[PDB]
Amino acid sequence: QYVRIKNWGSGEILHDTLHHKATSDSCLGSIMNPKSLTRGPRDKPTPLEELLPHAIEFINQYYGSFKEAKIEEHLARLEAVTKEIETTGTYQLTLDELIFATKMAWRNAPRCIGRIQWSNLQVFDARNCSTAQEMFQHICRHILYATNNGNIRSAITVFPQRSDGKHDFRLWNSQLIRYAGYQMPDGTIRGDAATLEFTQLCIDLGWKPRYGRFDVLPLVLQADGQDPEVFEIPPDLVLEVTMEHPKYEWFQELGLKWYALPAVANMLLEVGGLEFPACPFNGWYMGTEIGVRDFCDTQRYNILEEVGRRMGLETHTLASLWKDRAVTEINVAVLHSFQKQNVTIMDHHTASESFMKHMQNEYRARGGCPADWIWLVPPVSGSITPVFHQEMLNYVLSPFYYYQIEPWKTHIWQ
Amino acid sequence: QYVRIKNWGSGEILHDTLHHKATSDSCLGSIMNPKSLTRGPRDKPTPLEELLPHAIEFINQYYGSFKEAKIEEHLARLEAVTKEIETTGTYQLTLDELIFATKMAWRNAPRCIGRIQWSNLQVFDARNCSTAQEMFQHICRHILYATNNGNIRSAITVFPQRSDGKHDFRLWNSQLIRYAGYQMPDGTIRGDAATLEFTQLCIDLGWKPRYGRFDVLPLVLQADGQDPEVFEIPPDLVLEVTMEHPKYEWFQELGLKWYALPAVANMLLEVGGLEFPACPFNGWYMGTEIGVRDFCDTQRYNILEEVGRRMGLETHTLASLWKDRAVTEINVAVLHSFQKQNVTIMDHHTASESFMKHMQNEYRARGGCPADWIWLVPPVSGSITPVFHQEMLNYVLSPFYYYQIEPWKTHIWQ
Ligand code: HEM
Ligand code: HEM
Ligand SMILES: C[C@H](O)[C@H](O)[C@H]1CNc2nc(N)[nH]c(=O)c2N1
Ligand SMILES: C[C@H](O)[C@H](O)[C@H]1CNc2nc(N)[nH]c(=O)c2N1
Ligand SMILES: N/C(S)=N/CCC[C@H](N)C(=O)O
Ligand SMILES: N/C(S)=N/CCC[C@H](N)C(=O)O
Repeated sequence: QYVRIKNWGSGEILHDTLHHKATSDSCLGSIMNPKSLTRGPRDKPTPLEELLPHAIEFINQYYGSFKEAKIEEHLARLEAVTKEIETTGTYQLTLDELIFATKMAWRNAPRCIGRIQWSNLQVFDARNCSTAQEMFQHICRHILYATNNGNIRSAITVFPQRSDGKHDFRLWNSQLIRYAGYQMPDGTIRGDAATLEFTQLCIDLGWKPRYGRFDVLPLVLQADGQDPEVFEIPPDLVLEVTMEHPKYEWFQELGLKWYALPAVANMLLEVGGLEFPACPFNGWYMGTEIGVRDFCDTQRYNILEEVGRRMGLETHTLASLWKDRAVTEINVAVLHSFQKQNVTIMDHHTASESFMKHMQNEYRARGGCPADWIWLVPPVSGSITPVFHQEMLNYVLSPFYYYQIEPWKTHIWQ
Repeated sequence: QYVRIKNWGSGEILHDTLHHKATSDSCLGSIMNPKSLTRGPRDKPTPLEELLPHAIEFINQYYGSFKEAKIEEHLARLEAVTKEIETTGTYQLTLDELIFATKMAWRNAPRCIGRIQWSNLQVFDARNCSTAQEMFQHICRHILYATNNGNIRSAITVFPQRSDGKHDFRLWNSQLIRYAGYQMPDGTIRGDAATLEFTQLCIDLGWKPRYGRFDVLPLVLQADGQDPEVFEIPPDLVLEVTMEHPKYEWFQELGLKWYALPAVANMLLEVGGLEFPACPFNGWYMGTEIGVRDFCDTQRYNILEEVGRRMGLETHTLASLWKDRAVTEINVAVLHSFQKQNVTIMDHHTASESFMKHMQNEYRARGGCPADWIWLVPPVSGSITPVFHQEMLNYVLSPFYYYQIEPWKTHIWQ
C-alpha cells in the first residue's frame, strides 16, 4: 500500500506514496531495520525439506574449507547429520563447526568494519545451558574474558539453538553493557535516551533506578521459554573510561565516561538451517561510535552544544563550522582517554584502511565481500576515508547475524 | 555473469562473484553510474505507442497541477499533442510546459540537496538552436546570467530535443566551468586530475595547453550530429574565488582558488517520452564540494597532506585526527573566501536543515521525495547532519535528469 519511513533523529514517521509512480527500470538501502535483515519468531520447528538442504550446503561449505579436505569425514558427517536430522528433527554442530559458523557469520556481516579480524574470534559454547542464572554466568565469563583488563578481545558466547520456536533463549538488552535513560521530573532526560523504553521495562521488573547519567543497565535474560529474570551486572566486571581531552583540561569537568566493551546482545545467528536467537558477541570500539554517535547524536547524550560553548565557538552560527570543530575534539578526547587508560580502540581512519585491506583479501580469496556502504562509512570525514570512494554490494549470505523482533513485543506472560 | 565494482579512489576495478550465493530475500545503492540511472544513444525515433502514453501522462501531470485546472485546454492540448504526435512523430512542448518539466525533473533528482529551491529556476529555451557556435552563445548567456557577479542564480538552458538519435546536441564537458589536468613530464600531475582524459581530448582537437593548476577548460560542443567544435570560454565570464583562511594568513600562500559556478553539463532531461541530451543547469556551491571533495580527494587537488603540515599536525599518525582538523579548516577557508568576496554559497549544515524542510513540504504535498542517502549526506560530519538519521527511498520518477554515456565513446567521425 505504502512505505513507512522513520527519522531516527526526531523519531518522526512518514508514509511514502510516490514510489508507486516509479519507473520500469526503489533501493531500501537507507532503511535501518528492513524485514530482509530480520529473522522473527516461530511456533513450529524448521520443516525437514528446508532444514536438510541448508544443512548439507553448510556441511559442504565447512568441509570445502580446509586445505586437503577430509572427504571421508565429509561424506560421513553429511550422512551422520542427514541421519541425525531425520531422527531428531534438528541437529547439533561439531564444536569446530560452530567456530567456523560464527567466524563466517561475522565475515558475512555487511555492516561491520572490523571484519579483517574475522579469523581472530573466541567462541563460548553455551549450547548445553538451560537456566537464566546459568546464562548470566556465561555472560559474566564473557564480559570478563572480553574486557581482559583493557586489552579487549573479540568473542561470542553461543547459547542453545532454536528448537520449536517457543523455547528460545533471548537477551532482551541491546548490548551487554549499556547505560540507562530516565525521563526525569523536571521534563529533562538523564543518561542514554536510546535505552528509555527498555529502562522502564527493567523498572517494571522491579529494577532499582539509580537515576544517573551512567548507570549500567541490568541483564534481562530469558531461558527456554520462561519469562525474563533480571540480573544486575557486577560493577567489578564493567570497565569504563573517563573522558579527558589532551589539551582542554576543562573537558574532564564534563564528568563524561563510557564503557570499554561494545558487545551486541540481541542478534540471531543463522547457520545450516538452524538458528540461535541468543549469541552476544563483541569486538572493540572505533572512536566515532562514542565520540560522534553516542556523545553527539540528538537522541543520545547530545553534548555538542556545550562542548562548543566551552570551546568558545559561535554556537549560533551554523556557517562557522563549530560543530565540525567540536566533534573532532570530542573524538580526540575519546581516543586519548582510551589510549591513556590502555583500553583497545581504533580511530576511524586506520579502521577504514584496514577494511580496504580486508576486501582486497576477501575478493581475491572467495570472490566477494557483502558491504553496506551506508553503514561502513564513518559518521564523520566520510570522503576523507577510502571506503567512501569504494563501490560495494550489500547482500545476505549464510551463515549470518540477523536482527530480530524486540522480544518484549512477542512474549508469553505466565 | 558477475558484477563489476570500481574504487573511485585508486581507480581499481573488482569483479564480485559471491553475490550469486545470496539469499531468497543485492542493493546497487553504492554504485556511482548504474545503467538504471543512465539514458544512452539511439538510431531510431521513439516508437509512437510508447511516446504517446508518456506524452499523455506528462500532459496530465502538468494540467493536474494548477489550482482550478483548465480542463478545456487540458483536453485540447491532449488532443493537440496526440494529433501533433501522429503527424510529425515527436512533439513540441509549450514553453510553460518545459518550465514545469525542468522544475519537476530537478524536483525528482534524488542526488541533489538543493531541491528546496526547485521552484526558483530560470529556463533558457534554446530548442530552436542549430549550430555549435549558437550553442556557445546560449552557454555564455547562461554563465553570465547564472554568475550574476557573485549573487549566483539557478538556471538551465534547454537545447534541441532528441529527433532520430543521430541528430543529438551534446556538451562533452562534465560541467560548464572546470579546470584542466595535465600529466606532466616529471611524472607529477598538475591541475584537476579528474579532467585528465577529457583534457587530452581538448588537446587532440588542437586546444592550447596552458599548463597550470587552474586552467578553465574549453567548451567542447556538438550540434545536430556534426562533430565537436572547440570553443574557449571568455575569462571575463569565468568568476573565481581565491582561497584564504580567516586566521591562517599562510593559507593564501597555497595559491588556491576555485570557480564560483557549479553547472552540470553532460546530463539528459527526460520528459513525456521526449529526451533532451543537452541541457546544462546550475545551482550554487555547498562548501564541502570544494573544501572536501575537490580540494581533498586523492583523485583531485589532494591538498590535505600540506594543509596538515603547515598547520603543524602529526601527519604521520592517523590516530591524531589531523585529517579531521585540516579538512575543517579548508572548509572554513572556502566558506570564508566565498563569503568575503560576496559569492553565494551554503555550508553543509544549513543545507541539510533546509533539505529536511524540503522533504516535510514534499511528503505532505505530493506524498514522497526520491532521495539517495549515499549522495545527500555530506562528505564530512555525516551524523552531525539531520539527513544522516533520515531513512529515504531512492526511486526514479519522470521527468528526470539521467546520466548519459560519455559522447566521445559513441561518436561519428566525418
Ligand atoms: C574486532 C573489532 C570490531 C570492530 C572494530 C567492529 C566495528 C563495528 C562497527 C564500527 C560497527 C557499527 C556499530 C554501530 O554503528 O552500531 C559494527 C557493527 C557490527 N559488527 Fe563489527 N566490529 C568488530 C567486531 C565484531 C565481531 C567480533 C562481530 C561478530 C562476531 C561483529 C559483528 C557486527 C555486526 C553484526 C554488526 C552490525 C550491528 C547492527 O546491525 O546493529 N563485529 N562493528
Ligand atoms: C540551488 C542550489 C543547489 C544546490 C545547493 C545543489 C547542490 C547539489 C549538491 C551538493 C550535489 C552533489 C554534487 C556532487 O557531489 O557532484 C548536487 C547534485 C545534483 N544536483 Fe543539485 N544543487 C542545486 C541546484 C540544482 C539545480 C538548479 C538542478 C537542476 C535544475 C540540480 C540538479 C542536480 C543533479 C541532477 C544532481 C546530481 C548530479 C550527478 O548525479 O552527478 N541541482 N546538487
Ligand atoms: C537512516 C540511516 O540508515 C541511519 O541513520 C544510519 C546510517 N548509517 C549508519 N552507520 C552506522 N555505522 N551506524 C548507524 O547507526 C547508522 N545509521
Ligand atoms: C562509491 C560511492 O558511491 C561514491 O564515492 C560517492 C558517495 N556519495 C557521494 N555523494 C556525493 N554528493 N557526491 C559524490 O560524488 C559521491 N560519491
Ligand atoms: N565496535 C563495535 S563491536 N560496536 C558495536 C556496537 C557499539 C555501538 N555503536 C556503541 O557506540 O555503543
Ligand atoms: N552545487 C552544485 S549544483 N554542484 C554540482 C557539481 C559541483 C561539483 N560537486 C564540484 O565540486 O565541482
